[PDB]
Amino acid sequence: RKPRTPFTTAQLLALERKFRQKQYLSIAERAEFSSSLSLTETQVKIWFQNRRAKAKRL
DNA sequence: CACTAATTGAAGG
DNA sequence: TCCTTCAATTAGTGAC
Repeated sequence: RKPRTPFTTAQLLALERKFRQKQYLSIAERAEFSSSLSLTETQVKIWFQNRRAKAKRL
């Protein structure tokens, strides 16, 4: 498997507000956004995926 | 347990 | 036959 990534409180604030701006990223956006935070595209993809789930639960 | 990152796996492209 | 999405699942950390 793979260890949980400990996102920073700052990465997490960015991810949250990016998600507040739009809950989906296009590929280019994601490529850009992940580089901006120094996280892998997969990390961001999965964080958005998981957050969309949480947001559906609520 | 709550929360959340990661896995898996189907349906759609 | 790579990749997205969602649904469900698995599992790490951490409160109670």
